[PDB]
Amino acid sequence: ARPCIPKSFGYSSVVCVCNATYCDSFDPPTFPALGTFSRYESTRSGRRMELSMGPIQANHTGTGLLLTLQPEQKFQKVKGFGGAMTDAAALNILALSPPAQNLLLKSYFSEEGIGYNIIRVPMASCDFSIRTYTYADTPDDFQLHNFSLPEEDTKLKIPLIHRALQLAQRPVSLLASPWTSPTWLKTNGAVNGKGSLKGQPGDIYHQTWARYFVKFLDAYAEHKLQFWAVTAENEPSAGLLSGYPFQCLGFTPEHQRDFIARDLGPTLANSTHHNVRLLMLDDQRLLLPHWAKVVLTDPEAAKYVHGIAVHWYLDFLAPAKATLGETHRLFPNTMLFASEACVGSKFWEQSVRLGSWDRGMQYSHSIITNLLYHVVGWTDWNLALNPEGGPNWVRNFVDSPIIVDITKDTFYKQPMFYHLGHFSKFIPEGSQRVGLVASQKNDLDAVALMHPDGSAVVVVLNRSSKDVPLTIKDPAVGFLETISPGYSIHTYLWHRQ
Amino acid sequence: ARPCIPKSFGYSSVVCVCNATYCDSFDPPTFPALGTFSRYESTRSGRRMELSMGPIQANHTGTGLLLTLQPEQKFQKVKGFGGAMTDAAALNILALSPPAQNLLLKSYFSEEGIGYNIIRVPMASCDFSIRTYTYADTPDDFQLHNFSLPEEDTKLKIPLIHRALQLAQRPVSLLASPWTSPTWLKTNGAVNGKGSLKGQPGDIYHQTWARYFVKFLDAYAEHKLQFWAVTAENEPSAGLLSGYPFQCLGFTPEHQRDFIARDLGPTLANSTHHNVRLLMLDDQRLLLPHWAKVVLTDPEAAKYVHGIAVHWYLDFLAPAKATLGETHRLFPNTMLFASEACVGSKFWEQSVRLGSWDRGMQYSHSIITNLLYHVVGWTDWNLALNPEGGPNWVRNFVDSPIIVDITKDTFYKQPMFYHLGHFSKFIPEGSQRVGLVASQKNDLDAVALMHPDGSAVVVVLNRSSKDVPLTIKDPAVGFLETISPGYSIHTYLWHRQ
Ligand SMILES: [C][C]1[C]C([C])=C2[C]([C][C][C][C]C3=[C]N([C][C]4[C]([O])[C]([O])[C]([O])[C]5O[C]45)N=N3)C3=C([C])[C]=C([C])N3[B](F)(F)N12
Ligand SMILES: *[C@@H]1O[C@H](CO)[C@@H](O[C@@H]2O[C@H](CO)[C@@H](O)[C@H](O)[C@H]2NC(C)=O)[C@H](O)[C@H]1NC(C)=O
Ligand SMILES: *[C@@H]1O[C@H](CO)[C@@H](O[C@@H]2O[C@H](CO)[C@@H](O)[C@H](O)[C@H]2NC(C)=O)[C@H](O)[C@H]1NC(C)=O
Ligand SMILES: *[C@@H]1[C@H](O)[C@@H](O)[C@H](O)[C@@H](CO)[C@H]1NC(=O)CCCC
Ligand SMILES: *[C@@H]1[C@H](O)[C@@H](O)[C@H](O)[C@@H](CO)[C@H]1NC(=O)CCCC
Ligand SMILES: *[C@@H]1O[C@H](CO)[C@@H](O)[C@H](O)[C@H]1NC(C)=O
Ligand SMILES: *[C@@H]1O[C@H](CO)[C@@H](O)[C@H](O)[C@H]1NC(C)=O
Repeated sequence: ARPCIPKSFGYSSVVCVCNATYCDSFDPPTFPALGTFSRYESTRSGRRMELSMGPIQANHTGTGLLLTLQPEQKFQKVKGFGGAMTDAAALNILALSPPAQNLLLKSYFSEEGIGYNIIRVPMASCDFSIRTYTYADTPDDFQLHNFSLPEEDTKLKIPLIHRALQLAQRPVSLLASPWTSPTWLKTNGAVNGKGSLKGQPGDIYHQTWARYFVKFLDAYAEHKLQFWAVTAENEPSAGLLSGYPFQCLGFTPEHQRDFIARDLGPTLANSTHHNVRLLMLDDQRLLLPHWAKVVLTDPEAAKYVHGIAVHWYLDFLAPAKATLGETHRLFPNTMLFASEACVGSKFWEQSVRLGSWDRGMQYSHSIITNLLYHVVGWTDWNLALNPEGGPNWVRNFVDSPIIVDITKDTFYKQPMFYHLGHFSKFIPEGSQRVGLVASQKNDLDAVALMHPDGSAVVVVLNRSSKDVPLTIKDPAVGFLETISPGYSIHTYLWHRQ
Repeated sequence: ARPCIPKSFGYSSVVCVCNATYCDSFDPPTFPALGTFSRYESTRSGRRMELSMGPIQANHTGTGLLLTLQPEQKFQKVKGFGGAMTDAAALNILALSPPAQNLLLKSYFSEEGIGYNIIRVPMASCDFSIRTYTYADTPDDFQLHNFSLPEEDTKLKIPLIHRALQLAQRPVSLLASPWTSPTWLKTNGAVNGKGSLKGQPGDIYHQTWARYFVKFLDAYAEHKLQFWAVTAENEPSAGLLSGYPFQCLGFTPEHQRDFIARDLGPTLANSTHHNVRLLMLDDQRLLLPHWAKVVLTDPEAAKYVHGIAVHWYLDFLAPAKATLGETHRLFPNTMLFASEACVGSKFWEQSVRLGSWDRGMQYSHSIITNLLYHVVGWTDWNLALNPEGGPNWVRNFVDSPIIVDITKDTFYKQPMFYHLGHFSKFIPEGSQRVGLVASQKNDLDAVALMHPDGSAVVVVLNRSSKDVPLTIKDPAVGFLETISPGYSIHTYLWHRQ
């Protein structure tokens, strides 16, 4: 292993400094002997996913908090964890020297990093781009004869995706989402602002737009990349808003329902890409459960929809139970998947806060809340940004788990990187959430899952200043006696046989 | 009566221009015989609370939407409507020549204007102040011997409140709310940031803070002003947030519960001000019903709490039914009151948009939703701001129904002014919300109330671009045939006998 090189920028915790010749890394994965548990610990005080091991005790006495595993209480199976290969992310990564590029990609995708198995790929330009382009900017090209991938795909995004997949030992799933259509398909004739597809579902505008999805998948397939899933549109509610500042395409839930039923569903189903999954919504969870009811109560739409994609924006969240919980209850066979998460700032906070433990705790709290309300996966936004939180053509700067300083050939791994890692590294695809009950009221956030091989994983987050003595009971093996320190996150792993 | 002098600033509608010698005004109220209705109309196209009359007829000629009054279905009684006399509002008003000041105060408080009967008064400084002060900044003065009102109170706020009350045809209710305590009572020793009262409820810090409320009410009573109500703290959740940029004081719901039970309740009850009502929360409705459950399930706190004050800023995240509706169901004898609203505070909102019809529709849509979910009153924020949305010492610039241009001795009455007026002018204190049944699904927002004298008032908001043919039925009078134009608000009034 190689430890964190810590640096303070004057906030609550440190970043880990990486360059062309040095980055913090794990030893290859090891399983703890039966009768023992593994612990990975990160702290505000500066510990970064440090490994320790302890015994599983046969007996326990005391008045202390007990968390009891309920392994027969089975919930959702996990698809995975990752982030977005935006134009901004790819530009920042490829501005580093080649050896630094490889250490950044290994940090995310290697078993000696945090084992990401999802990459979200924008279909052409978004706000995290340095220009507005689509794949078909020739006006009224209904046959899409002038459809092509620009350099942002062929020189930045595609080569980094190939390199990520080569570094990963876990199979990686690609997810594609469009922000805007060509402007000649839109009522307002602009990439941004209030505007939807022209005409009505079933018509030439809607069929052309569905064919654009197939052309995108064809072009990526020519580059030997296959997609797990596409979303119907990034944030369809955005294109309903007057003055929306960047790339968008407005759909009401009724418009999305009818576009899926008449155009996108049939076009994908009749293509060579029929095995690609379709996710609906791809938007703020405040729109649930109404959006799900409108789309999935229509059997002609529902038969094409594999899942519901939700967004997380720290500053503006609807309650999980009324949104995620009620949607699962109405549509239990339609998976919920978190397709975009990032920390934006208030008028009083900077876009990037180097070493913010608070922003780390917000990611991990969010991930736990999502896993407790049926969500099968979690996708960060930009894989990397510069210290301004860019580039971004509308200056919609936000934070990222990895901040690249091109002038120093350096990148900084934020607390958010490690908070995400406590899940992504230790919860492989096919893991199933199981029950975990507290003996008493407590300030901790915790979630338990079982790996495909039947082994246990528990993540415990302490967002309080106080150390909390804790016992985890697993009826199969016994008691894990531990302490959750104030401002810490732990992952516990143990064999059950 | 004097009509609106319209001026466009390139937004969706016009402002009404007022100066030292001219402001748009109403004639005294004059209401017609049984069988006649009054209609006040405002439109994006530029009509401003224009009066027309027509017949309520025995025969029904409409074949569209019917709204039927159900006067036997009775809900909440109304406390009233108004806005906040902040330092910023008082500075802006007093920058006008005295004749212009009088036309502005008459616009809000006179029967020649929109009949405000509520003024919210900050207890010392907030963001809408040009400096940081409290009433007791001399440290370790636990008996508050050095408590005093500065010129902001004695020169600006108090004289303007006297003049408002002189001009009002209705009794005006004053509501007080503190942002911060003296910093020597706080854990962080700062006017802002993450910080609460030192120590624990019942101790010297908490007793001093409760005594500060009595000292404030004593000081205003010496100036012959008496309060209807106080809130336990403005936005108590703000003082729980690291780096909160302006005046705040953090309380968890448990801290608010124990402060009310041990200190504020008993201190107010043992004073000459025992008749002043105490409102809890004074914060976003997303905190309901949880905050209400924590405070009101403790009888020692609940016996001092008259009501729950709500702010509008996270309404889009929190459906009324899940927050206001559920709180009413759990605590049906504890009134809900809307104590703060404004547009221009979100990062996607330009601070001031002179003539914004959208911002007008936001006010009226909020007031209707509130009234349909048991809310008894609705209080705007700053009564007046400058064209930048200030002054504000942290540059938290926002919009206001009246914008003062002091360099031209001019003020502008925004669509928000008229949207608020469609309620404030025509729903006096003690009005009762009654049933209004829609015959079919429609795009209108509507609410019916009955005046203390038994006469009817119905407000109809059309946020759609399409004219809606409408019939209103009063079982005791007959059928009102009308049209709700696209982007209009109407108030209908009629005698029932
Ligand atoms: C750069 C930043 C980043 C960003 C996301 C924005 C935006 C977009 C802000 C969206 C605000 C918002 C409001 N809502 C709730 C709202 C909901 O109440 C509706 O019923 C739904 O149909 C729809 O979901 C929308 N969701 N998001 C923006 C608008 C709309 C205008 C401006 C100027 N900007 B901006 F400031 F430029 N800007
Ligand atoms: C890249 O980072 C590494 C680790 O911080 C730097 O290596 C350290 O350099 C200092 C000063 O030369 C030595 O005292 C340390 O012993 C080195 N540590 C290790 C573990 O090798 C390296 O210098 C950095 N590269 C650049 C170009 O700045
Ligand atoms: C205050 O506003 C009023 C109304 O807009 C202005 O009055 C107008 O003045 C012009 C000449 O300057 C007259 O021809 C109009 O007939 C006036 N209208 C009315 C209804 O009287 C007035 O000038 C403004 N005051 C200042 C100083 O500009
Ligand atoms: C998600 C958007 O799709 C992406 O384009 C933005 O860069 C990012 C930050 O603004 C995300 N936005 C949101 O989640 C919405 C913000 C709340 C209004
Ligand atoms: C209400 C506050 O009490 C007042 O001080 C602010 O000026 C006003 C506008 O910012 C309101 N607060 C907020 O908007 C808080 C942010 C919403 C969660
Ligand atoms: C479309 O593509 C064809 C074939 O490459 C090319 O000849 C034509 O000029 C293009 N038209 C444009 C870019 O307008
Ligand atoms: C506070 O008031 C007392 C009299 O009650 C006075 O003696 C003292 O000097 C005052 N302190 C300040 C700083 O004004």
